[PDB]
Amino acid sequence: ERPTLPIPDLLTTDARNRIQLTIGAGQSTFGGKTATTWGYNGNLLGPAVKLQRGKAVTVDIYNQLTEETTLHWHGLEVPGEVDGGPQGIIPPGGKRSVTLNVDQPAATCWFHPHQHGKTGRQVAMGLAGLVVIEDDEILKLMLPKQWGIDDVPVIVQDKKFSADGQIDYQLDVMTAAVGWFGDTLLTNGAIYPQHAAPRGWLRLRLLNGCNARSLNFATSDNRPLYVIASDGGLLPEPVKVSELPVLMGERFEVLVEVNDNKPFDLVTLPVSQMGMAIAPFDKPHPVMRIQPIAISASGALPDTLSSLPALPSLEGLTVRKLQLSMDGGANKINGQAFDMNKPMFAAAKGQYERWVISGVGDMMLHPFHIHGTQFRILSENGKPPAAHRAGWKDTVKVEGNVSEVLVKFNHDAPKEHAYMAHCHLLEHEDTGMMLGFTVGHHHH
Ligand SMILES: [Cu+2]
Ligand SMILES: [Cu+2]
Repeated sequence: ERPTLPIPDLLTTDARNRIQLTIGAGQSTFGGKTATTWGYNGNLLGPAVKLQRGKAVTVDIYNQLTEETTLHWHGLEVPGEVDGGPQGIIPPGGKRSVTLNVDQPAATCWFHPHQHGKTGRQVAMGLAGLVVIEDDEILKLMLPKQWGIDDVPVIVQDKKFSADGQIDYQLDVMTAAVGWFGDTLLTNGAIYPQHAAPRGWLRLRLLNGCNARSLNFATSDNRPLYVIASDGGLLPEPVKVSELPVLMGERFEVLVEVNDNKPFDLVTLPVSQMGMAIAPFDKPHPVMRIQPIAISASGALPDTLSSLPALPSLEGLTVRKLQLSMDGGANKINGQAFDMNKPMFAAAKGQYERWVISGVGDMMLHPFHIHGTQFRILSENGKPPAAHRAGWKDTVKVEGNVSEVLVKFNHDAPKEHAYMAHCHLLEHEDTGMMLGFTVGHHHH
């Protein structure tokens, strides 16, 4: 029998308003073969940290790895000080406590290491967790909300394992250029698991947690997916799609119908991306089996989900140009491999800016991620974004063309705890396709 889909623990504050995350190495089993793996509160992956908008919490982070790491909250609008980029080193055995004061809409964000030059490796070893942000608005909506029953996180990741069963990761020249990818697909750490889903609506919180592999979700019998949310939260209304491309580090929440008899698979369809159509990803590849069950179901598909603000006039907005490049081993932005002691520029706090990110000059896929914000895509690789990508995003496709995003940073980031903007193809990031920027002013 297929293993059941592991469900990350939905982790809330304790009585002292704290959350403990312990980073550790342990063992996992894949295809009957044990492997050393890393996890948060466990041997692999991590919990779903549940936060409420407007309610500050403290997170105590205990690094019990023998090596240093950082803990970055991907998609969270937080000050640079708690952003957990490459300057937020947690030494081995170290502890760091951060205050998260969430001030953004309900969304599924995530967290992962951001160690300079080792982000790819540390994610590959198993470290990743989720952040479930709720607010008053979403809780009014009657969406499926039984965690691990009809509201299910789906963290999809490939890994490359050596013949000894261990995770095989080396940042060699090939891996640096094309990315780290493998022939084994995991769904919350499990190979082709099954999920028992109540008849009615099933909500999947999809995260592409791969280092380098882009995905394209569909169902085996071509029943539609109704996209209800993107990286930064709810769409205004559901967007019905037959397939759903998801770039590295992107989240989408979809609703899918479950009718009593027919089990079906969520699958990923072959993508046009260097390395990624190699077997077994040359064909539609199962991600997980949905098995209908006859237990109580908590939700439906609302006709309207939220509001999206109108895009503002662009006149007078600061424009920033970011040129991605790959000059062999050296991956760069504006002709510079990432320099931790030199932020490329100082962004304004609380002001819309237009950032123009170009991948002209190479044909590789660069999902470009900007810390400290949820932005609106104005142009995605030469076209206005698709309906389901037109809301709140922290990632924009850059692939041989030019993208334009409308960003606003609500929180300070000084030069000592700067925000990152980078390609989220982790091997590019680690080999220099990243820049630091500050937001606001600062005086100590
Ligand atoms: Cu991030
Ligand atoms: Cu890239």
